[PDB]
Amino acid sequence: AAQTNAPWGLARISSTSPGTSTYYYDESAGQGSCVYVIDTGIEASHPEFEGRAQMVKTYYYSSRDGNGHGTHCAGTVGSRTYGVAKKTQLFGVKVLDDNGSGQYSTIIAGMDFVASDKNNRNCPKGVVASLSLGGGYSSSVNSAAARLQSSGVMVAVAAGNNNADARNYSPASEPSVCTVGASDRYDRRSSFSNYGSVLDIFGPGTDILSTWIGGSTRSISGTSMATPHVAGLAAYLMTLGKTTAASACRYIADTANKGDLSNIPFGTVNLLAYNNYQA
Ligand SMILES: [Ca+2]
Repeated sequence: AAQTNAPWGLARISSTSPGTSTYYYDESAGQGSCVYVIDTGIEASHPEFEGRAQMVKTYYYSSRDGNGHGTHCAGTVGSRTYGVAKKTQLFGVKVLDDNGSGQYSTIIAGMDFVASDKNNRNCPKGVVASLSLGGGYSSSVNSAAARLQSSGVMVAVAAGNNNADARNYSPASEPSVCTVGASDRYDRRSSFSNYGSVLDIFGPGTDILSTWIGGSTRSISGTSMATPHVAGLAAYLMTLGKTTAASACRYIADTANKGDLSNIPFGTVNLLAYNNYQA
């Protein structure tokens, strides 16, 4: 399948090269997989989700995304225009209030929630979780990411936005999950991407068009926007049969565009997520 005049990041993760605007992907498109967006919530009523999205948890007084962040990230995963994995089932978990703030202990509670709940859902092709959030190093926050991953969920986490080595941030520094940095449409590291040997992979994160609340769209920027490209990609690769929840971060790295970003500091991977469909 081909989707012309696509947001640049969907074209990128289907290209070897920058500078084009079609998104090339196999039509199975994540059918039979499940992606949990653990964030401010998802405006499931957005027609771009077409009935595939459900809130299933909150730790606040409403499950609605009253911020926009969770809806943007979820759209990149799996909205019909703006998503990677256009036939995946989306499940929301609201661990952030309507300003973007979550206490750690609640974020932990969300995370163990997914390791349990996946067992209430129909996900024959595999389960992913997408965490576009974080704060300073915590062993506990990190332990809750290793548990979620260990429970057979592909876990994808934002490296962080301080232009700093990510080993000081959580859940990014955790080893066993898939820590995602960001890039721009000219294959530069985005100016705000944390870096450091704990990163596994980079994704489009600067000027990412996606869904927003009210039924609407916007372009925003962050390792948060990069993260759901890799989550959606992993859902897409499960569904096909290329990899598994426990093998997908390795698998994406093995198949990435290798050398191609500017400004990988020394010691940071220079790997860019790629679906290997067109070549
Ligand atoms: Ca890893």
